[PDB]
Amino acid sequence: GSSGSSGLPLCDSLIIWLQTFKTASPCQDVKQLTNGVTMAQVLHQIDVAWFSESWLSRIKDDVGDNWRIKASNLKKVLHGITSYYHEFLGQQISEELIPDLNQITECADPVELGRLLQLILGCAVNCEKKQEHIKNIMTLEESVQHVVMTAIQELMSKSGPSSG
Repeated sequence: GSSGSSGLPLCDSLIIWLQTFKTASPCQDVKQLTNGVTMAQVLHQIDVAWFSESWLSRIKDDVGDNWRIKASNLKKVLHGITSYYHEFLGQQISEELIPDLNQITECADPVELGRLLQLILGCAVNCEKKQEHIKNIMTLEESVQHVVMTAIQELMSKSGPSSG
């Protein structure tokens, strides 16, 4: 491989964060994450309570030569987070954060792919072990820490109450 950036910041940075997870599937370019396995594997690391082997066991990697298998996964990955915002936290997710899987599996756009990563980073900053991750950010590159840190703030601003 080689060193170099590509795509918007929200994604050009989020990736550097997901890199900390050397899961069965690495995280280099957006075209490598589009699969969904990488992300899913990361979710299990954040909290097994909501992401246990039982769930991650539904994700496949064969996507390599299959594009249909990708979506199937990307779906679970997202659904696994969203619910974690309405169930665990209780809040919801704005269409602004809602990752367009269809646009990530068919188009694989960097602007969309970055969104999916945001959801994962947001849940990792609102949990018990969250701290264990927060440190992984301060270790990243200054410029990176910024974007990675911004996402969190955007996750609290976009969030919306239910009643009361």
